[PDB]
Amino acid sequence: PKEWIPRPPEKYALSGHRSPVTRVIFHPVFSVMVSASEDATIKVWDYETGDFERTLKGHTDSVQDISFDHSGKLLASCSADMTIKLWDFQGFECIRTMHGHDHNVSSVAIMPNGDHIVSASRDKTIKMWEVQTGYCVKTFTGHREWVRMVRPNQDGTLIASCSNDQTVRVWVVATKECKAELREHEHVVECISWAPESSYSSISEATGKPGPFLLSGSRDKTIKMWDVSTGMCLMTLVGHDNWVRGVLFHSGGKFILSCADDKTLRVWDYKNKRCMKTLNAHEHFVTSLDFHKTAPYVVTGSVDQTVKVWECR
Repeated sequence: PKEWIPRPPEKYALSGHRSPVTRVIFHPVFSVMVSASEDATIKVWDYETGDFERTLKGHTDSVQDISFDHSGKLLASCSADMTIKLWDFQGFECIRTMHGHDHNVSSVAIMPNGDHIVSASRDKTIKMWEVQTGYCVKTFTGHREWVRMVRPNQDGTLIASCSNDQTVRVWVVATKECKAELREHEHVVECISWAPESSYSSISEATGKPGPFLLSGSRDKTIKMWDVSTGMCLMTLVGHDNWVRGVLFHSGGKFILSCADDKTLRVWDYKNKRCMKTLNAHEHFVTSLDFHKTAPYVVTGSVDQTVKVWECR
């Protein structure tokens, strides 16, 4: 389970979206994954059987991001319609629509404890929302441009964000203080991902409580690994031929996976600071990926309007 990597050809290529797929995520428990699209819909699929299950309709523009709560009974989505929606993922109904952003909401995440949602917008702000009320309880200001992605760390004490202002910021959720401003990308930063604890010994081996550690992917075509405790870039992974769109760690901690506008899914052996495998994943940009925590599956989404399921071995 700590060594398996995606292998071509894809197990499934799933069609049905009428516009680019913007985001793909696995359910935390069920054999389903969820896609968001510029067609203003969210679709649910079984990644074991390839069966289409249902469409969640209600956004009036592009759905940009999606996030499950711990329980898997709530799904948050966000949209170019400038709203966040909370969905009952049992009854498949919109519970509430949250208003407050003044432009495109590019990113959403339900915080780990499940009591709050964090969002990031082209309006240059990050907002915190109460799940129960939909009330905006916090606005994090300081990015100089469009905030493209926001992600909490494992216990929800920190959020990381990235921006058209060419920076990654780390914020303390409780105080709103900016812990780190990471500036080494000289281009728009598209994506970020926190390192899991399973990676810490491998990151120690590669460099020779630690961290925490963060990945960023940029229009400069590189992935950077950061030590949030020192503000230092530990390594830069070179190999993508176009803008990096998604990054994450293998749940086993020993590999990084990424996807990009070069139509590839890549597996990085980061101890060797090298690209170990390139998959020709899609006929157009790969906008998004997810890695199942325990099952041998990766999912990708693309401008080619498909969701692909990759078996890992």
